[PDB]
Amino acid sequence: EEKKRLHLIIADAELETVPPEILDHPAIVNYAKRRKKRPEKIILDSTYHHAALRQLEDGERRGRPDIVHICLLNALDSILNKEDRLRVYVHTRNDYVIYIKPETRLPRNYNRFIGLMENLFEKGAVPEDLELLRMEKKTLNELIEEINPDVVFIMHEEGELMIPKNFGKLLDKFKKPTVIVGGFPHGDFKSKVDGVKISLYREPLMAWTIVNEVIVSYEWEVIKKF
Amino acid sequence: EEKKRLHLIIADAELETVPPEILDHPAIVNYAKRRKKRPEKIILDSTYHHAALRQLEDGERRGRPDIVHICLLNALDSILNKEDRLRVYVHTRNDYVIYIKPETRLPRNYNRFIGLMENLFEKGAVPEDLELLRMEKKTLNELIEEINPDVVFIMHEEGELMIPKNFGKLLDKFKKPTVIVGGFPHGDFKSKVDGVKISLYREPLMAWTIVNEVIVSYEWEVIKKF
Ligand SMILES: CSC[C@H]1O[C@@H](n2cnc3c(N)ncnc32)[C@H](O)[C@@H]1O
Ligand SMILES: CSC[C@H]1O[C@@H](n2cnc3c(N)ncnc32)[C@H](O)[C@@H]1O
Ligand SMILES: [Cl-]
Ligand SMILES: [Cl-]
Repeated sequence: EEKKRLHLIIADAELETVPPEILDHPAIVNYAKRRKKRPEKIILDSTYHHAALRQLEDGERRGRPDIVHICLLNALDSILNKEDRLRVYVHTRNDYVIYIKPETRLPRNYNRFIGLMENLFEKGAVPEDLELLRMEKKTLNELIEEINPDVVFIMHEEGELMIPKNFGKLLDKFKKPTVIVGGFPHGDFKSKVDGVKISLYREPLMAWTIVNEVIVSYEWEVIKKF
Repeated sequence: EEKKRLHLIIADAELETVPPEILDHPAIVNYAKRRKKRPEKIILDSTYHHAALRQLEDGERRGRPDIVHICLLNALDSILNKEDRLRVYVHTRNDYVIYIKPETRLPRNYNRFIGLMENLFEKGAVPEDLELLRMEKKTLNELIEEINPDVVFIMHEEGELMIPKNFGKLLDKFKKPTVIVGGFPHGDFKSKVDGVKISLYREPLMAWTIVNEVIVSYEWEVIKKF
């Protein structure tokens, strides 16, 4: 566990249960009944709940757990992941963190992933024994303190521009590099922490594209048989 | 349109409406009513319809349109895609092909993607004018004939092993390389066509991982500013 590994954090992620402010908003009471589930237990999904986000703070960019799903499928199925060179974390917009054991097999299917997140939020850890997924209250800085990396990079379209190849080379110079990607569809980080801002392209990309650029460029430096 | 572009085909994809053999299987009649939609119009989804696949031919690996969703999000949001160096196609297990205009913005959300596929299957082309998506009856060989590539690679765990970096270099030697990835969760291709079998790793990976390895390795050779 002192070999070189990438520590990847999907941060300020739009992954949360229905906000308390809107639990009795019409579109929420009817979704909830239709699914025969208590509205507070349900994961906010902007696709279904769009008419209830209008007056919510930051409503336009909330309830996007699809971003997390696709980022996690990309990361957990990576060659980098199978070679024991990745640790991945989710930090949510409400300052909770989800820890993920490397061997975790996320549902490929979005609605099963949703099901699984509802369980994780309810019980704090899934499954009961393994705690392959484990959630707790935590800020981004508190998480970074635990990881105790030797460098922190923050992926930002407006940071120092790098060729992805070259960013992979750069990450391979550290022992315990941490890379942070926003889990939100647009705008800026909410959680300002210390680190180097890196752009991989001079237009905005989606989080999972960035996850891929970083993971694949790092594989080719760090996996010795490559 | 005679610059170097990758032509990527997700093939024998498990993307189809409910099979005629099971349209009046219980789990299908009740799903269908619950959604107030005619069962033949609905996309087969093994997550919901698992009890109806038991006796279907190949039932175990059918109704996996999530694989296509995640492969297409990876491909269409790629840097390679934004640089006009990618054309992507879906070939389904029933010998239909979906053509995709580069500028297409797939729903990030799985259930909207499903919605969109139901429309595409019904009308043959979406939206009415743009035909950003367009479907028609076609075998894999018929599709390859149209593309008229100068080389065809078939991604196979048991093919000639290559370092992804090196496979990118290889693809960059051709004008119009075609790469084929299976859109099925396990097993072999159904559609045997002529081409070079390439493994990128000596264990089985998921289609979207392979899509990423290929697309990212090609970007770094073919985009000159990289
Ligand atoms: C708002 S898009 C989601 C996240 O993707 C990352 N991102 C988006 N575009 C780029 C880019 N061009 N370079 C680097 N990171 C990016 C950032 O970490 C952002 O929070
Ligand atoms: C059955 S997994 C889906 C598809 O992924 C591709 N694939 C899976 N594992 C590998 C691998 N190790 N190397 C190359 N292609 C692979 C093949 O094209 C397959 O049809
Ligand atoms: Cl090492
Ligand atoms: Cl060119």
